[PDB]
Amino acid sequence: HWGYGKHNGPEHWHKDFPIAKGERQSPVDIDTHTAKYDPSLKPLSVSYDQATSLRILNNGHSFQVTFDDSQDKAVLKGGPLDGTYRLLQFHFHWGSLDGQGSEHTVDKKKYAAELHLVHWNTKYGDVDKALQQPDGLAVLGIFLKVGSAKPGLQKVVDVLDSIKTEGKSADFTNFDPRGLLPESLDYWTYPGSLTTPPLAEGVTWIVLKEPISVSSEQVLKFRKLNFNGEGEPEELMVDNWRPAQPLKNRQIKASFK
Ligand SMILES: NS(=O)(=O)CCNC(=O)/C(Cc1ccc(O)c(Br)c1)=N/O
Ligand SMILES: [Zn+2]
Repeated sequence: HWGYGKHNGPEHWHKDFPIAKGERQSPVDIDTHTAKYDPSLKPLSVSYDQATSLRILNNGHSFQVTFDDSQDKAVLKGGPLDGTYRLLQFHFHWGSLDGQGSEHTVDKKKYAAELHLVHWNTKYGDVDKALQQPDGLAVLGIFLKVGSAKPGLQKVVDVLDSIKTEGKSADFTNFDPRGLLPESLDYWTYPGSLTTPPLAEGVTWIVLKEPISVSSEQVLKFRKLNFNGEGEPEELMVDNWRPAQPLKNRQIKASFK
């Protein structure tokens, strides 16, 4: 029922999910001049060498690549995090034009798209239990700007034809998420929420300062996806982003000076 259109989009979500007006909602605008460098943040550890991708899926809101999270293969540790968080899936949010598409903004700047690598805290045993905790999830957010092509994204782009419409999936094994990361792991962090229903307030956000560059041709292939299922009126999957939400009492911390 929920979506991104005029009658079902983010301004409607609070009716089914009243937490949409909560105290720790995401995304937010990252005011880079208000964020506090925190010299005590431990270093961030992104350990993706043993990642096992499984499937790529159009879920009617984004497309996602799913991973085997039955053991500690691809994990995020350190930084603001206590313990070990396992990679479950990544997906993207993007625009109809290159000047919008990201969920987080940086000094009000929107990027063309935003990559989310979703992880769950292993002390809670499964993602469903993790979803119910205030420290259950950690999402690594990476901005995309249009310029040079990202070679490590091309295998993803090339399979999107096969998952055009909601409900379609394909095998997507041996994909290496390391190829999606920028050079620097400098980041901002704050406590927030899922940016889609059910908008659960259980996410530690880690948003990288350095965007990755992707080509116009790569983002154009995202915009050929459809929100609708096969047979229904064609509605391009574009502008699948929630806008910035109130910061409320929160502090954004920077890992860098
Ligand atoms: N933009 S985001 O904050 O990274 C969250 C993206 N949301 C999704 O993938 C969802 C909702 C969801 C349902 C069950 C879950 O266990 C998790 Br986890 C997320 N799709 O239906
Ligand atoms: Zn997301």
